[PDB]
Amino acid sequence: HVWPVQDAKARFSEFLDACITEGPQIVSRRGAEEAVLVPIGEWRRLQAAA
Amino acid sequence: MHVWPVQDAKARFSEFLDACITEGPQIVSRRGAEEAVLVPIGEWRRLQAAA
Repeated sequence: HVWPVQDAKARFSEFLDACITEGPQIVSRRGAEEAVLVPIGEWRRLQAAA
Repeated sequence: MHVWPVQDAKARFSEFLDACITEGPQIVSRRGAEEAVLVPIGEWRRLQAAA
């Protein structure tokens, strides 16, 4: 579930489907986490739960 | 919370990621419907801890 930047770009459609079918997918740059793609409903729900 | 169609987030991935970090969560759409959001990782971790 951690994708190097170049992999998240080259396989972006797979990265987005994995987000929706498996859960949040992290993007890393040179092995350091940078961002995470979160399904939109889950994002909204987390904001309400926080 | 700018919205990027899937093909545009892919083609301009570096810009999409940069906007996430410099401006905040960026939405990705398919078929003109919001599907997911790219969130700075630190913001996500703090959200997780608070929920």
